[PDB]
Amino acid sequence: AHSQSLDRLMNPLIDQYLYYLNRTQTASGTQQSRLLFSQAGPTSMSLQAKNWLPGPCYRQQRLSKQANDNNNSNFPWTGATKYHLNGRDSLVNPGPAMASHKDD
Amino acid sequence: ADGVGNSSGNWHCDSQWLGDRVITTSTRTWALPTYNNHLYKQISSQSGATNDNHYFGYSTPWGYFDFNRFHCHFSPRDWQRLINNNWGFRPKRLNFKLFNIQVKEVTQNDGTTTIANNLTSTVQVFTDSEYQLPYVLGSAHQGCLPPFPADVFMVPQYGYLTLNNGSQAVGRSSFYCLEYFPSQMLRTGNNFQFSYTFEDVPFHSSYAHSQSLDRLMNPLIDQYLYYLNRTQTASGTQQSRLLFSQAGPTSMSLQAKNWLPGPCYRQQRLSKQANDNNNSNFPWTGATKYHLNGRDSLVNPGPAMASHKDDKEKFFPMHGTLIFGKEGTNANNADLENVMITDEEEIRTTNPVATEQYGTVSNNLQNSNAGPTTGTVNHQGALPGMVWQDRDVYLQGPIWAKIPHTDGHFHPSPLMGGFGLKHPPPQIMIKNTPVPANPPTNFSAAKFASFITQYSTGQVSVEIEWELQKENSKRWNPEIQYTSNYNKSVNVDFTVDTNGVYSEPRPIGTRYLTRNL
Amino acid sequence: LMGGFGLKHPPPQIMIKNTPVPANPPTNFSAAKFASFITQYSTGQVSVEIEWELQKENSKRWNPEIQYTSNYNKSVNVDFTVDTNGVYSEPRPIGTRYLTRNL
Ligand SMILES: Nc1ncnc2c1ncn2[C@H]1C[C@H](O)[C@@H](COP(=O)(O)O)O1
Ligand SMILES: Nc1ncnc2c1ncn2[C@H]1C[C@H](O)[C@@H](COP(=O)(O)O)O1
Repeated sequence: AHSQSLDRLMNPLIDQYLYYLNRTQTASGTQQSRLLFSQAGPTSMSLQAKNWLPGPCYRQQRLSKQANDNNNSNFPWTGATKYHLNGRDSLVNPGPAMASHKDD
Repeated sequence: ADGVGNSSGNWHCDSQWLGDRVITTSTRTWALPTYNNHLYKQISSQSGATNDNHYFGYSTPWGYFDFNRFHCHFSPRDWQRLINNNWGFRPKRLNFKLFNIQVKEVTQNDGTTTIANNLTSTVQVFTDSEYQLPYVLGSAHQGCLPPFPADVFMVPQYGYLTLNNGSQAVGRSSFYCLEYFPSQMLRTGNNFQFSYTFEDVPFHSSYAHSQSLDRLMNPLIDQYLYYLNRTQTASGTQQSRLLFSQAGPTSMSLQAKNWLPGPCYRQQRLSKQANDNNNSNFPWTGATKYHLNGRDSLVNPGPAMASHKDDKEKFFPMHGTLIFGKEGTNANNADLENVMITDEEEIRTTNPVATEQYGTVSNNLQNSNAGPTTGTVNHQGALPGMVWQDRDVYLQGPIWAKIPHTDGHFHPSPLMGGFGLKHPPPQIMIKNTPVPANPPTNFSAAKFASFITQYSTGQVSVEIEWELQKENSKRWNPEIQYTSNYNKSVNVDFTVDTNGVYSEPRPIGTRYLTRNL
Repeated sequence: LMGGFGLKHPPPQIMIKNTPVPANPPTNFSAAKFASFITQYSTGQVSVEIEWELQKENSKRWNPEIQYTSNYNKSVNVDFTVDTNGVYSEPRPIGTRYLTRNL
């Protein structure tokens, strides 16, 4: 298993030399359209430039193990994710590799 | 094996052109402080940060050397030679040296500082050959060798991130003690060296295409393949009928074609002219972003896509290009005039426009009763028969990145630019060996917090051998070249000013020479 | 036109400078360039050895030629010599043309 997230490969100490667009609007005074740029750094990591993208996704429905949390209706077939091949629907099972759940 | 009074190396900055290859050398002076009092410290995002910005990691006393920017290795003139005369270039092998090390001890008495040579003090250097440490190089951080040889730079501190949950740390979080790697210890008179050889990697494209992807046809000749010209009768009472025709010079858009444009993931469009853009704040809200483990992250700059369509120079995609600051620019809220926004325009011929949809698809099944409706595709993954160009490399910009070790990678070319490498040039780590201050005269098992304040300086050389791909073109008319403006000016471009400050006025891409598809 | 030997490949230029030595860097990384240097200078020794080729006088001239001579008369200072305060001085410019040849 990996010891790093894909978006965290950065050096947390050092600030980038590449600018990003911080503000599309003036900060103070009468609100006005203006373009403002900044170097992304330790404080905001989500904004930095990155070399890589996550793997491809084909989305799944989410179920809850705790009883009574899931919706009340029968949808294994109807609400599922499925591929349509030669006029026949078929479930995508288990499907492309995708993490089962997010943090916590 | 030299001693105090013998220089351990010489200054080599030159570049030499063999015409098959170019060998570019850069020698610079550096200064390494003592980071965070010789201590490994964990670092984590402050609580109250947004979910997306949390991190957990470790900051180390070690520094490191990064030459990963191009202008480290190329002068603006050497860059001009390359991009003008060549269709492609790739790195072959590099050679690295540290020499003329000096370790200075610093005392402070009242308001006066005193710096003196510590002749017996040591500096530690190891290269990570086996890629066992986190690799922070390809993230386009500051701290690379300066553009201009006469500058002295400060060695950046090494720290790394690992898994987190919120701001806390899951049990898989790795801690790496760099003091656990065999490292060479140097005094004044000792020098460090290693060699490296790049793995086979595709040449970068130094060319722009002379043809659009959809124009590869012979304009004179008519096809033998029919297409559907009319779904309805031309004259008289309108009636459903199917009519076919051979596509030809008059209508090119209708012809059969063998290839499709590269994959698109769409960008928002911004206008450089003030007051043309919407009035609201949407860098974060209206952006294009990927959602990974419950955290949103911008797609920046993103898949290579043309910046703008024909005759629309003013607009640029939001978060879709590399942006460089002009000299003296603030790191916070710089005006549009201060930044330098790069342009991908050369890739129009294949890649889609970053701000435009990929195309259109039909979302229903027609019949006599239900008219055909069609959906708009704003994102498209790879389809058989796609062709695309990679993003261009600039004079200042990433040379390489490390392809993450994973089960699968698709077209592993860094999205900022450059050469994707599975075994990138190793990380060179450096720190000042701790020197204690006077211990107590009675044994205490507590750890020393008392150290002699000191730093070290020295010289660093990087010699990379670049392989070139010559222009074979038969093009009759003159190609575009990168030229300096002839008109007079107060300052000369790519030159120091009156105050001694080196500045780069514009980003320079590598794509000038033209090839056919 | 000032004088001497026109050369297409004249003796090369010898350049010298003191390698910069930084002063104590900050303890937190900053990408700004160092303005803080240790003030220092260097001294040393320099030798220049040139080998000059000569062309001898072949003349048949009977009578004595002009030569460059020092004045015999007494003086407070001697020409081309330090003074009481240690200052070297050259009293007059000396051209090279004394010996005579025919056209
Ligand atoms: N930047 C980069 N690094 C590594 N591998 C890459 C890169 N870009 C593409 N590829 C892969 C996918 C290409 O079809 C193939 C060309 O390898 P060739 O050498 O041309 O035979 O290599
Ligand atoms: N100062 C100086 N440098 C170089 N060339 C000169 C100079 N003066 C004259 N010339 C040229 C023109 C002369 O006719 C010729 C004599 O070269 P000779 O060697 O005598 O055959 O060389």
